[PDB]
Amino acid sequence: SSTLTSDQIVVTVPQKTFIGGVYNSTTLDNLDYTPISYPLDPITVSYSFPSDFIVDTIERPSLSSMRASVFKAMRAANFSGEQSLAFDYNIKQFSYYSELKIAFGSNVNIGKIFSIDISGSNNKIKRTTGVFAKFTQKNFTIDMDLPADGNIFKNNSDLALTNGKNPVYISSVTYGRLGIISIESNASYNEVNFALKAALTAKKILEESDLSVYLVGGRGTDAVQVIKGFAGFSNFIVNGGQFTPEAPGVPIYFSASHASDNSVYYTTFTID
Amino acid sequence: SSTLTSDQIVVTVPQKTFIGGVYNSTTLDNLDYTPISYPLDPITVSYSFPSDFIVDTIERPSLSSMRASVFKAMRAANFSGEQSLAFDYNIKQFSYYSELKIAFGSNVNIGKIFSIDISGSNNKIKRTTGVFAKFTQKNFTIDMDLPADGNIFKNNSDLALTNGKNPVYISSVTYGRLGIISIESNASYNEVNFALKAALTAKKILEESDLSVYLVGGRGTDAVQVIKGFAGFSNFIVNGGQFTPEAPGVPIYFSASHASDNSVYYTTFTID
Amino acid sequence: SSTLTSDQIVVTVPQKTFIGGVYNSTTLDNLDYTPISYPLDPITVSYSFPSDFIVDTIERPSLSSMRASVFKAMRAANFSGEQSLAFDYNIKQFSYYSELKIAFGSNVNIGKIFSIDISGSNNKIKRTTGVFAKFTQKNFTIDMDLPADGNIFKNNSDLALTNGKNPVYISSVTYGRLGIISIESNASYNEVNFALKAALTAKKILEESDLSVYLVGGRGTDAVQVIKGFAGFSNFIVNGGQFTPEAPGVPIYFSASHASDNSVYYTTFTID
Amino acid sequence: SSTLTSDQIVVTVPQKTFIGGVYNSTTLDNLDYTPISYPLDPITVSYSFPSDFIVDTIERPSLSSMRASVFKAMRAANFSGEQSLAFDYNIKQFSYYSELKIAFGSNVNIGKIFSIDISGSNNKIKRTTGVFAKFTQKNFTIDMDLPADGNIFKNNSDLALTNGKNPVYISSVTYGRLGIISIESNASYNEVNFALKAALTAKKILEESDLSVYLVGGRGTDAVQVIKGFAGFSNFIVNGGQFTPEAPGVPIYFSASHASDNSVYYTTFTID
Ligand SMILES: [Ca+2]
Ligand SMILES: [Ca+2]
Ligand SMILES: [Ca+2]
Ligand SMILES: [Ca+2]
Repeated sequence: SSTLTSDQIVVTVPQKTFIGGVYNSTTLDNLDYTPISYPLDPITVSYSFPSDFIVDTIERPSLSSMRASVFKAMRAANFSGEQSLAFDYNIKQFSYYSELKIAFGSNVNIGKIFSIDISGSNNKIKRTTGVFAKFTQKNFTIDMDLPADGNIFKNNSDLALTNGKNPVYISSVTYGRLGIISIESNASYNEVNFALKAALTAKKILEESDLSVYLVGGRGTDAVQVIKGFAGFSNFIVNGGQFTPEAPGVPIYFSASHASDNSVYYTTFTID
Repeated sequence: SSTLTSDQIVVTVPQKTFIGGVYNSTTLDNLDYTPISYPLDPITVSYSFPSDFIVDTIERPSLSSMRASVFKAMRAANFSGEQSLAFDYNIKQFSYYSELKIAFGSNVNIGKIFSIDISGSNNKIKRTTGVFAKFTQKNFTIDMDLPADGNIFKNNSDLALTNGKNPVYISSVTYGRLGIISIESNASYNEVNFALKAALTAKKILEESDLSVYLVGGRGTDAVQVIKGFAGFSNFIVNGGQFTPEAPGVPIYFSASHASDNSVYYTTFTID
Repeated sequence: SSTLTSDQIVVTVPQKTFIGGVYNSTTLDNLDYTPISYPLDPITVSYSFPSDFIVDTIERPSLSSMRASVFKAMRAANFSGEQSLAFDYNIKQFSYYSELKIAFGSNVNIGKIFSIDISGSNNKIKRTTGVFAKFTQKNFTIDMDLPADGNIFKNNSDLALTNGKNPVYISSVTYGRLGIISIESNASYNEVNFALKAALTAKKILEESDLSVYLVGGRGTDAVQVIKGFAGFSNFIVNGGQFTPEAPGVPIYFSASHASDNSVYYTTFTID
Repeated sequence: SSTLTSDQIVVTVPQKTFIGGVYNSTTLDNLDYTPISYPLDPITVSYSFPSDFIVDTIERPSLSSMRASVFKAMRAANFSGEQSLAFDYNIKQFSYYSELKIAFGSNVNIGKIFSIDISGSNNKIKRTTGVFAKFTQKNFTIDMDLPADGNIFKNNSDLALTNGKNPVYISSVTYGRLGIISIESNASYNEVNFALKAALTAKKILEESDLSVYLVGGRGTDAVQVIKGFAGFSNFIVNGGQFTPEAPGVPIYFSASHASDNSVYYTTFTID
């Protein structure tokens, strides 16, 4: 029905979403992740949060190296997690599940995010109205410097070999928490949104409506209290605003570059 | 009736679901697990949780090696289990048992998960309405780095031999807790869901309905209290949110890769 | 009337259900246990519970070796029994005794589990309605690594000799507690289930109904209190949730592998 | 519908918005970022905030170098964050989403800033009236001195090579916090603005209206309290006015120069 382009791609495979990973763009749009196996020059990475250890060098770009560097940087002295990078929060209405990927911002498997069936005629909401409140807090980012020679490859000649398989290397990874409290009801949206806002900022619709809660990151003790009612979600948001070495966060978003002109990559996702 | 594809396959055989295990894809879809017996290069693994011991090397990928590495990593100093990875929770409606595998996310033996008969005309629920509340908390993951040479095999020539038997190696394993409180009743869903939500967030339908509770992982002391009523399940969820070395968790989900292009593997399960 | 296939076979002969035991599949389906007498390569075993002693090596697979290894592993330091592996609990209805083996999950001798006669026309319940509440707590498992050379035999040539007698070696053994409180009554199921649930979560039907209690494992002091009423069974479940070296548990379930392709074995049991 | 030119471009890619970065102007207007890979002379940078370490020299202009220099300058002695650089705050009305980029000041992806769809006929607001209160606090800036020889390149001859690809180097980067509390309602603007101003400076419209909150920078503890109501946003503004080394701020605005005559660059963005 529509197509959307975004530069901040959502983290669908954490095993393969690491700094310096090179992947084909068509595969990323398809939601696959096909790596381009070629040696890379040593890369330089920097951290948004202030600490005595910000600049790091990685000889071999790998997820283990990225995780170890993040751990040591956040364990370094003079580290402050009091300031975050961004905090988005919105209560919107959805009538299809395929359009719920707009909230995430890129191509996602909603059928696995929420234990539902979407294929076929089930893309429409079972109930009458579908509302959802979503929040996304970005604490810090790891960003990688552009290549000194203009090519990320170590031989500087694999670009000619990689024709047809468009190289695209991950340049940035965003760490933070995410949460959605999707609600399906048979009442009117004017009252469903009123009840949702009252519950979040403080009766029968919220008790007769279908709930679908999905949380990424954050304190587990606060996250598990969501089942206790609508105060649990607001406590999961209010608490844990400041990130600590104990609770760094889970990679939620990542940015990509074209590996040829080193420009930014815009993923494309279609919504029906 | 329908087919679904998912990248996070559910752990059906814990004995064979270990990091680096190579298995045929057709067998995994069939729910069998046929290993590809061939030497593998030493692998590098990383842990989602922050600790002084994150990066590990495994010469021979095996379940005992994975378990020992997980134990030593979680016993290492500067370990924090306060932050989890994900927390999904939903109360949905099911009218068949074969479609209950949507909640798990992959092909499962519901006939062995719940002590029922599904084969034949028994796939439909015995009672009128079937509801179920399910929760899944993912605490941490072990993820393995992509091969440096692009091939996971140690001879780099077994790929030619393994034609027809599509190699697929386990790249990630998810640790966490899972729980379902499936309920069958003769009343209306509008009241059954209301009663379930009231019991979880706080009378005759819940006492005259058929119960089916299935829990994976978590504290045993909290899990055994589920039989005491509906407060036991909510206490099993609320308590044990933060994972500790005493209670690491049971592997619930795992991701797979194609071992030829090192892309992600999407398992396929049909629902009738 | 129906046939069922399951991968988690129930422990019918504890003397012969040990890790590494090789038995014919036809015999296991028949409920016999015919060993395949052939030397085996040394095997590696791992334990689900966290302890300083997880990985063990067994030169000669035997029940005494398995028991000694389990004892020493659970007596090792840094052992935590606070987390279990699974906890299933369901209150179902049965109208035949042959179909009561669905609750166990494999072929069992119900005629010896409950001191009744099933052969002939006695397979039906004597009373009008038959209900049963069953619980199964799995604390930990011992699992054995796949053979390095792909063959479990020590000569690597006994596979050719073992044709017709399909080799099947036990790969995993599950330790835990089990319990069933089978009830036969002349009233309606809608009231029998109500009374059972009220008694378990807290009058004449439960006192005029026929009782059949079967418990495997758990604390003996709590198990013997079942005869005192319906609070004894709920106390046997609530207490002893956390397993200790004093009360490890009895092998209740075991998994098997085909010893040729090392795939998982699915036992088949028919229900009439 | 209209075109606007501004000299303070908004930070859309923090990974590529660093001091000394050279990018094509057409790409910046397109919202792409294509770097001009050429060696640069060592640059001199200065900091708006008063500290013992103000003047810095950067041999290789990179994001990691800029971040490290900012960290060390703000950690230097005799640093005062009591005085900021600017504080803009306005409550305006918007009837389209494409015109909401006027508040930011340059070309932005409103479709990713707010989880909405804009492409096609959805550019209009779903509700009747659209109001928004926005605040932007600029604490300090890093500014780079003009080249001594009049050319930023290190060979002083790459200007002839870079014809057609108009070089444009980032000269200044603004650090600060930003926030918008966009509101959609069905009432009249005369009452919606009244309610918004009363809530910010202190009932049914604000509870039945659709909320869209977007915050960049600032204290996370204060930012997460926005969900609690309208006092959270006013507390996020009132608190954290003075910037500290613990909470420096996120780059929100940057200025650019033409790299040929060293004049200021005016980006152009169209609004429909
Ligand atoms: Ca290079
Ligand atoms: Ca290899
Ligand atoms: Ca052998
Ligand atoms: Ca120059």
